Amino acid sequence: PERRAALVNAAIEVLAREGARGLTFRAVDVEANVPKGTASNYFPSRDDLFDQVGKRIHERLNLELAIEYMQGLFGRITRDRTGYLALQELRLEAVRRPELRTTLTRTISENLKRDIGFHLDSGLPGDRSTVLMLYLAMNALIVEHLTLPGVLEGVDTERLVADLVTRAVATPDA
Amino acid sequence: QNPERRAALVNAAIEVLAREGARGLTFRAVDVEANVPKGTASNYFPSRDDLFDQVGKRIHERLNLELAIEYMQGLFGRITRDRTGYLALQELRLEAVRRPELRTTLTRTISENLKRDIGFHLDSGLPGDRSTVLMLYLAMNALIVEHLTLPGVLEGVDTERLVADLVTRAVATPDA
Repeated sequence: PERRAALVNAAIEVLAREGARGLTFRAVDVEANVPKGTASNYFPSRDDLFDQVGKRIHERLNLELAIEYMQGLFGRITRDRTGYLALQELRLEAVRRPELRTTLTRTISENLKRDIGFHLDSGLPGDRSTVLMLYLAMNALIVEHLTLPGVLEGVDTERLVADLVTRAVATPDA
Repeated sequence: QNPERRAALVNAAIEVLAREGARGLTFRAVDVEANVPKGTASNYFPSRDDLFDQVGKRIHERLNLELAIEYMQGLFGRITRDRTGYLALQELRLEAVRRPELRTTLTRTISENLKRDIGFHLDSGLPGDRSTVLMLYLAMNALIVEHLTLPGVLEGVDTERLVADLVTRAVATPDA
């Protein structure tokens, strides 16, 4: 129950450090808080291991307030480095493993549906494109920083995030 | 026979990366995939470190408002054809965390290409600032990745309208 969650974390650490191919029951145990030979007893298959994290991953990851929030969320990035990176590894593996693709699709879809619903209900200006656009730009911003920080080195990321939110909430006719 | 056959090998590696991953990329796996499957890769690349770098420097070669919009939508169609280039790129990004030499090389390539697009936009007479191009760059990158990896996420999304909405909002320049 909780021992499983401890193992799911150990898997998330292994994905972020080593990769999808690196993720194995041997490596999960070594990384795990019970390194005896536990993993194979908690997960029927390596295929089901990826699935568990696939279902679990998002637990580890007035216009002024929306802005401040997004900027602060991009700040918490360096700590949650590991969660966003394992997520990236899961995305790539999802192309190769259909069961993971199904599971990761639902999780991300439902989470995105909730953010759209939250925003529409919040009274903030903006439509569905607002949330999709913010969802997409923020995702890529986080990935760029984590993988190639040098790319955004000359970038004022605080102003960028302010500009992005401020433009996204606008609803012109396209 | 030297620079050209090397380009074939880089392609073989871009295919291997997209299909298998960064750990899956080895000289052995390249030859098997290569246009010359004998045992050519090791003689063209001093190290596995140096192979990643070659693709790292090469990768982007494989990957009026009405027009800008139209182009973006079209470019998001050319996505499925060059599925393999964008996926190898993703594999390169993640590998870049683990290999600083690749990180330096991929950083330069992406930075310079991004600098050119900012320069092009500013020169083009399109409305918009640096944020315009940065936010289009970012939204477009993530849109492409989502489609290639979890197509089901965007299934109920009108991606043509979304791209039109993205370009139209991005070019606006309000005070934030």
